Amino acid sequence: LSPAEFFKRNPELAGFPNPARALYQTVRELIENSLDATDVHGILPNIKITIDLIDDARQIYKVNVVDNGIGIPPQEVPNAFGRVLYSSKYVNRQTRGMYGLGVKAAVLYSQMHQDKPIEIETSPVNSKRIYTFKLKIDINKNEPIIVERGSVENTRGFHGTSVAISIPGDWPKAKSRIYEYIKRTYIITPYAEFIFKDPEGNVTYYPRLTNKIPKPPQEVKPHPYGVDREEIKILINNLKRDYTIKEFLVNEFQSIGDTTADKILELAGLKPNKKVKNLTEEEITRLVETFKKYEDFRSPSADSLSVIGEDLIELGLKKIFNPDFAASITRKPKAYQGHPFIVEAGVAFGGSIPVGEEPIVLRYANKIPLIYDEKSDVIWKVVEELDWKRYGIESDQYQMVVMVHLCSTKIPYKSAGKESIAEVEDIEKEIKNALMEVARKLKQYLSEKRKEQEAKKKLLA
Ligand SMILES: C[C@@H]1C[C@H]2O[C@@H]2/C=C\C=C\C(=O)Cc2c(Cl)c(O)cc(O)c2C(=O)O1
Ligand SMILES: [Mg+2]
Repeated sequence: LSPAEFFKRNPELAGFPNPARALYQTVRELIENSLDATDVHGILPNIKITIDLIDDARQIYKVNVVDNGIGIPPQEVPNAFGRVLYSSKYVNRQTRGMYGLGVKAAVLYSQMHQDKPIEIETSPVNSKRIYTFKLKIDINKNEPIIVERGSVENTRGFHGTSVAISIPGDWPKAKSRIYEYIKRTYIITPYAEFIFKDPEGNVTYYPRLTNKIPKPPQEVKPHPYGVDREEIKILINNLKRDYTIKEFLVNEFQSIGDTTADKILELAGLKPNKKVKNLTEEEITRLVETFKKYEDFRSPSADSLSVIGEDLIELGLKKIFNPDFAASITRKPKAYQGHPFIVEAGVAFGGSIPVGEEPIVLRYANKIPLIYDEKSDVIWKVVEELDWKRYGIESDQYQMVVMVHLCSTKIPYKSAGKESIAEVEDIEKEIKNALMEVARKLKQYLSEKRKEQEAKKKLLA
């Protein structure tokens, strides 16, 4: 089965189990693409989200997201929305989203269940025109249908993209989590500005708090430990030139210089000067084996990642929660299974945060909030296992928010269609190390606060 056909038969595994989640997920995919279109490219995100109930009896909603990002070259638009790829591309740059189909899952669901086309308007940086489309995915042929295509004259300095998708939804069911999704995005994106207008006509405004944008992720070449047979054939098939196996190793991968390639070639039983387009199955097998076994690669480069940053984590926590204290940490990068990863953690304490018997726990993966399935997440487990009395929290009731961000070019999820990060040992170890680091900052704060109260009580009239 193709991913498109696997989606159609198993949409509950892809974040579309029912209309309430479809509505939520569509909003997510559009917001995530709008952010990747803006901040990855040095642009402060100015994003408008509207949701309208367009057919009351059938509970059809139109979701419209508008951004100021870099736009889509018109020639790429039909395949971007209307052609599901036959396999996921190897990830070489950090991007927002759990789901391989991205917006294409919203488009499929739209075309499966109702009759309006998708509406797209886009203007690439410096374009003299805005390109407009009404589009469908052919649900049988997995190909775009262009219903309407046109353009209008652009205005000074305008660039970006508008997408509207009509779909079955359930606003009353989805409402609180859509709001929470947006809030939690805003917390770690205080340089974005959002406007959200809901189906009931409520308007929420999330103003820009800063103009500081974190360093973007950069494309890297794949790390040898991350690739299997199929991925190597893909790399071979994609070559524009007639590289030798040696040239292939040195130029298509991370961490293979001249000497390393030589050693790899020797261990693999390959001729350096054989043309790599001629690699046989047996030869690929030995190469992959040699890759898995080789002990002398540098770690996967973290150049492909982008953190939120301690400064922004703290600013977001403080502005949203108005706590008495906030702290954060951005850890040094680690790696696993051929991909780099970074953990960040944050804590906000006291002030306007509600009293509870447990912390408010915020989970992020590649800068997207995880919303469902929180009790099965490795992040939830770590926070729950930590003994807060060791870090200065004395009462059974307290006001605390804890956040953890994992970013990687390969986030491990427990189950398709669930929003929980898997309990991978090396990732759990690092999340725990991060949390402890921030918790020590909190312990210091509480110890200083307590000494100060004691001093006033005992020494001041
Ligand atoms: C090509 C550009 C910039 C890329 O960074 C964006 C990441 C993913 C985008 C995938 C798309 O299919 C086009 C797109 C969509 Cl669907 C959207 O909802 C909002 C957008 O702003 C863009 C866009 O302009 O995409
Ligand atoms: Mg995405």
